[PDB]
Amino acid sequence: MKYMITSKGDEKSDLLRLNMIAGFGEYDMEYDDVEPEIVISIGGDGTFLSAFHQYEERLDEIAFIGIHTFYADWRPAEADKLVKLLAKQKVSYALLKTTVKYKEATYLALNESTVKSSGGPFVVDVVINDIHFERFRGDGLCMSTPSGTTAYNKSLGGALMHPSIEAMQLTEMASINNRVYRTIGSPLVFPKHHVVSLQPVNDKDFQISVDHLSILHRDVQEIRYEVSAKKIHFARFFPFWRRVHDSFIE
Amino acid sequence: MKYMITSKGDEKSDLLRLNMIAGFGEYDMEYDDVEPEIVISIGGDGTFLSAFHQYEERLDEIAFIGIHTGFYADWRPEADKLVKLLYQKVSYALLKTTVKYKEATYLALNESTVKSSGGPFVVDVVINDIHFERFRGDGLCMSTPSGTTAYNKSLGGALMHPSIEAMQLTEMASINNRVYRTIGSPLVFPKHHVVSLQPVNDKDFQISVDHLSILHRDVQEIRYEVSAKKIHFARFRSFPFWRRVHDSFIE
Amino acid sequence: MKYMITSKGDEKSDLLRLNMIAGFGEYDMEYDDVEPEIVISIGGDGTFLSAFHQYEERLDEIAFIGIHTGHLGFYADWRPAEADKLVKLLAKGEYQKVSYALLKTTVKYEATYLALNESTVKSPFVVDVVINDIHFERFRGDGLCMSTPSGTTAYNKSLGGALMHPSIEAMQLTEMASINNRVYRTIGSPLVFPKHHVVSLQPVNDKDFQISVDHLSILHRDVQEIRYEVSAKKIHFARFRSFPFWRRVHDSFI
Amino acid sequence: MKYMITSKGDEKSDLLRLNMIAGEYDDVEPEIVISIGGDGTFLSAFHQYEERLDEIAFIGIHTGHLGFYADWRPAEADKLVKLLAYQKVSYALLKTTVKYEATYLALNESTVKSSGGPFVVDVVINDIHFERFRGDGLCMSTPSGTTAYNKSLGGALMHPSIEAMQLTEMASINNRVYRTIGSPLVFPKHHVVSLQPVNDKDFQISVDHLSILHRDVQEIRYEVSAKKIHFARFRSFPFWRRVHDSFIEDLEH
Repeated sequence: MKYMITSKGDEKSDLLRLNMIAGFGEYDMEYDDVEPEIVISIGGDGTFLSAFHQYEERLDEIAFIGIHTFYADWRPAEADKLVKLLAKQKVSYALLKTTVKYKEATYLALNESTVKSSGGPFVVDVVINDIHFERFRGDGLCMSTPSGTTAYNKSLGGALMHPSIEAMQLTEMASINNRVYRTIGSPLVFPKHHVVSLQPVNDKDFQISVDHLSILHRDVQEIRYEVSAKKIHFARFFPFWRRVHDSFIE
Repeated sequence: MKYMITSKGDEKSDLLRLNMIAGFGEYDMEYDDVEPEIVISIGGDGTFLSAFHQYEERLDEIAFIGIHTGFYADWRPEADKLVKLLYQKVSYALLKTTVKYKEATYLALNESTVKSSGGPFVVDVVINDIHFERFRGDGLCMSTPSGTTAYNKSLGGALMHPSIEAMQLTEMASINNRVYRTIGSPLVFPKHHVVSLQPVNDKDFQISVDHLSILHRDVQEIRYEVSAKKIHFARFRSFPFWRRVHDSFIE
Repeated sequence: MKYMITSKGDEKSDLLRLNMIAGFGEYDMEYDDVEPEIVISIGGDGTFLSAFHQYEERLDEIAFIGIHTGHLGFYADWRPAEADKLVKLLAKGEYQKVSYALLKTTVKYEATYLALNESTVKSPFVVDVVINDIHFERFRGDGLCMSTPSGTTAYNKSLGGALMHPSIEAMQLTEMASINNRVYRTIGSPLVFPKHHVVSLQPVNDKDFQISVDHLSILHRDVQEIRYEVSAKKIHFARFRSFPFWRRVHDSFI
Repeated sequence: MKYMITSKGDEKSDLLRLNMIAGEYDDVEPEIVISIGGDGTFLSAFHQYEERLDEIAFIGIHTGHLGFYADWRPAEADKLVKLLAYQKVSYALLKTTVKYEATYLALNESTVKSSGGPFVVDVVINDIHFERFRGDGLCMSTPSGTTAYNKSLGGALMHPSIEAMQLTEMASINNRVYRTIGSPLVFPKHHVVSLQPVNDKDFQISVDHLSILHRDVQEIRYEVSAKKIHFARFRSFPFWRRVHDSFIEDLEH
């Protein structure tokens, strides 16, 4: 192997990183931060996203694994058998591309991307595959990956989607939905190659969040959403619906 | 080629049909009520659903086309050169419903729903043989992707582009108190996932498949999964789904 | 005063009924199921609804009391283990009357119904919704539900309605699965109406409707109009304590 | 009578303002306050005259799409100049107290959000804990405010003659840790809803168009105000028609 480990950086988390590196030392396993084929996240789903956002350019040859103190398969007490089996089953999840135009900037998301007004009222035209769909006025829009559907998407009333489905899901944040600004209400699930284009009507300043990161963009001409060609790969040793059950039902 | 046309039965639908067959008489095409290669539906989505359910056993070599006189009917009463046009075949996913007691199976193009016969509806929802929730409410709805714009939408479900191979489960008026608790959210499942509804007290259920509703007694299990079978559409032009949605709900 | 007791019919309730009757015998209390001044329901919110509907025509001359074994519900303040002191308190005639608003449903062909929780209408279901004689929306869907305030905690809640403090005099209209498209544009939101507002449902094509009033659902043929309004009549509760509606909400749902 | 006119400040409103004046002007003690523009303009005039709400009747003209406080069309300004030379209708208001004490009056609503990071609050009704809420925030609306942000959040529309307040959730988290009622809640007069911090004590508190950051808050208290707002009414335009015209269709315009 070539591998590496990220850690949340607290008390318990650093030790497992040291133990596992020491555990991998007994095997044909080489540590490297530059070209890992295996990335191990130790901490939480919040920790996993930083590991993902660190290796956006090597999503093509990396399988990720999470250790939890929805992306973490193992518990800390199972780390040692993880090292051995890992010394000895890849599944891919879809990702979301966000393009902002002003030189265009592009972002990749594992959970979602959201758009709000800079401070005034948020009003944009929603254009799907070059055809106008609605003129939205409200708090904002949230575009989610399938894996992201259990997060903010869920709070906005979106559908929970099995992460094997290649799609992106759009949810409204507080639409006014009156006869001037008539909107669909329902979440919309898009297949690959569909482009959702957000076009401003008056104000051009927007707070755009991509996973944890929120950035103010000035003088936006367009925000474009589509399912990415890139995918994230997990090393698997996965009952999505039971995890849903354990997290929400109880 | 061998074909047939259905009509809702009002004035214009029956009239436009004969206009179409007479036009089909000018070409190498044979009318045939038992073994069509092409089925033309004249009326509305309800008429379309009936046409689909009339030919459920020959879905693999039928291309469907719908004309609407007032989401499945792309064509307007442009009909005659459509005859002249009569090209690519397009496929939509379908929903398999199996009820166990001799088990019965049904195919849906829009959705299947389950309600109690009378009184409280309570069911255990088992996903891939693992218990997920105990649902209490009015009922549950399992929708195809093309069915997502129909009853599913009114229940708060997501609208899905119909090329996505999935099924979507929505709740009807869930009761959410101190020890009935459900996910609330709509759930979208891929192929090969099986959702099993298993009775808790009552065993009689009103089961909906598209426009048909049937009472079943002594139900052991209701099983939902995406069907291996698909329905094929005859497509001639650009009519995109999202514009159809905009046309139906936004305008 | 004159009183009566209904029982859900299980042995524990019938026995509690017999003991209370004997307990009222030590006081100036007369049992009478025909002209009671006090109606005591033993069982559940369902038992209470039947007690309510048994005496709809004497609501101005009754104070109601509910006794429930475990989960109190929203209409029962008393647990059976407190029956003794309730006999004592009720015999003395402390208590104060608190009133809840009710819902009048009028069906025209004309029949009228009183609801304590809600009335619903079902069929294809298509109706014109007319508020205070002005057209408001043309609805297509599964049906409509109009609830009282005390009814907001039941079916109304399951349809997305707001929970309302039962001291507020209103009725609330919720949609059941509106299609809400360009042919049938509807408000979506629950609507809360004061007294003297009239909501009229007028058919457009089919004229037969399944109409529910609390439990009871009746098939009405050839309906010309369904009218909803806050009733002039109220249901009165005999209350001995400060009735904490939000704590019951918490205990039933949280 | 003593009067004055506010304007949104654009072309048509400023001119219509000057034009109506041509048709005693007094900025300090008006008996009639006229708002020209939109509901946002109406809100500014209301908050401009909070200390004389008992001796003012408000009236609004809408310069664009129909509003809920600005009922009058610009083409009627003249029938209004003639009309004004009427009776009062009063709507309930919402009192917000922030304790660390600052108090606010709202005509539409007050919302509470976290400044940054997770919004978690204990919700206390009439001195008794009711729920622990986690989400984006909470909104408490007046009756007339139910047609504004409240509606977008799934709240009920309430006829504004009902004396109440309505609490809605903004993007609630409902999992194994945090369970909330979900449903909107409508409270009568004299009920107090207290939002109490759990960890963070910094909150974005909005009152109508104003949004305010408070550091180290101890408590946010909501109750229906004893104060009322009075609209000068000359003709029949019912609330449900305003609702219909704004959200359903407006066939005649």
